[PDB]
Amino acid sequence: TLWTTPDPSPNCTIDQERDSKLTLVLTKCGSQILANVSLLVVKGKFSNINNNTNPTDKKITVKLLFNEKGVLMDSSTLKKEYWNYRNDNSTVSQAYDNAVPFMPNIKAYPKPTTEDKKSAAKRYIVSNVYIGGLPDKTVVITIKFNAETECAYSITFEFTWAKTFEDVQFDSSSFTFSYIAQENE
Amino acid sequence: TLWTTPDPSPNCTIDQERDSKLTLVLTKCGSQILANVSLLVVKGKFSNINNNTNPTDKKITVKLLFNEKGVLMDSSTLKKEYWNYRNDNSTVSQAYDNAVPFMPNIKAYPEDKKSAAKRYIVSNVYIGGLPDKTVVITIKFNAETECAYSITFEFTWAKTFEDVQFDSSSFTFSYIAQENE
Amino acid sequence: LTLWTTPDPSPNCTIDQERDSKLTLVLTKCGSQILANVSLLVVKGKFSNINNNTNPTDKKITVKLLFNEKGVLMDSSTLKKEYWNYRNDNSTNAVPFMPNIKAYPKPTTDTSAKPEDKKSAAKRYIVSNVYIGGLPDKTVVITIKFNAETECAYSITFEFTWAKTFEDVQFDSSSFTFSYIAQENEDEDK
Repeated sequence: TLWTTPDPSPNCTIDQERDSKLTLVLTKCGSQILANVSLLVVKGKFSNINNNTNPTDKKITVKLLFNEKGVLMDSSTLKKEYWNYRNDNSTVSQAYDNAVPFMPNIKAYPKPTTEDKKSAAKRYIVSNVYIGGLPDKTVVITIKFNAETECAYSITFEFTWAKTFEDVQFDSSSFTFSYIAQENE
Repeated sequence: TLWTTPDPSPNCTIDQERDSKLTLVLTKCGSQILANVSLLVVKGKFSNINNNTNPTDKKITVKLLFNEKGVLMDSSTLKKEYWNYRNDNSTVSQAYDNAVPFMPNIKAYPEDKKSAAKRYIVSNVYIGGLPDKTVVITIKFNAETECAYSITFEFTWAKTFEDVQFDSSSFTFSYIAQENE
Repeated sequence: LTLWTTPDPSPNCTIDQERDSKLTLVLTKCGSQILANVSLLVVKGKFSNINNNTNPTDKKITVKLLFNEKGVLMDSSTLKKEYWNYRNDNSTNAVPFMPNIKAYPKPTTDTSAKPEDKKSAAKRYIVSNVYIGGLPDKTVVITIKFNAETECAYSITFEFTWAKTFEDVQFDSSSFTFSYIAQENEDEDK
């Protein structure tokens, strides 16, 4: 298991710096990865969403980008702080993370470098997640795997709302999901 | 593995006593908890939902409250009896036993101000696995007083159902654990 | 404790035409629960450019996976047998990856009329929404019924359904995760 230790330490920079708290838990079920994501926006643009005085403010992306060794790159709007393995020994204080088996699968979700035949959607997840747990504030979570340039691997969260919000913090309800990938030989 | 035996023997007090049967499965892949929930109401208020006569009949909550030992309370709207390790051990009691690594994380669950929706899961289930009969399942982790931990199933619908047995499709979810033992 | 399609598989499904379509399903077995993940791409065929302006009734596609006593896949299935197993080659127990029969029993008209239903009608269903090339514009209902088919020991039955009248669309649905409950019962019953 490799996570954003389930405490707050702002660690993620959408509009302003340390902006926000994304709690993302990855847990390695052999072949498949089981993943949980809340996102809480402390300060910044999306601490007050208003689409009367900022209509366009209808979408936030937040990006994790990884190595050959699947370590988190700066070009990620997530900070390498408080992003490690937890084993019951204070491993998360260390940060020697070289965690390639937790990585979206190349064979499943390759880089999108385009007979005429290949899968647009295989590497998308798209559902709905709810602000404050309030069913009126319908938000479209979209998850993309290994879709970004400059990286071996790349998980992309991207929330999107059509209904115009009127002085709304971006707190999102948690979201469970799975992808695959590991070491190949 | 820690479950309400996948077969039906009623265990739930909505409206009437033993009203209905809840199917819930807690499997623990390490520090994360993968869970299944279906719900069939067999006698009473929800057994023939008619909102063309009894409108307010539009919501159903079912709570499980927990101890330091991770044990179910009398204050929980599901019955104690068959709640344990799956088949083999299922009779032998879970009491003296802790069940704390199945308990939702207590640290997990515009200022230093906290999250409102961190301890929510909010989506759609379907009565009959019919698209038309849209329900909205709302879970809420560790949000009940007078208890060490809490898991809280809320099922709402906007559509006025004419003669209908609440009979929820299976829904799948995770939540962060806490696995000292 | 993992059983799949290849993450990047060769056309492994007949829907419309022979070798029609390409189903990436991954079942991983977390103890007493099967974590699952399913994409569908349709390469050639009818559902490679669905055009609901010309064929209104083309608004469903069904993929069934009928199993054995021993959890082996069946000619009857719409998923071809060649590619399957976990990432080694012989073949198969394959049962411990099988939807539990007490939860999702085979549907028999031998059912008590005292209001104690052994299961619900829908307990075995899992109904939600996937999107065709992640474009939210294109809503797709996914529908998994468990053990719902006859002439088999155990079943899995992805049905895909769309309301909206597409034009020239190639059925390529977003990945969907779900769980079902596991059969794996220790033959020895104390």
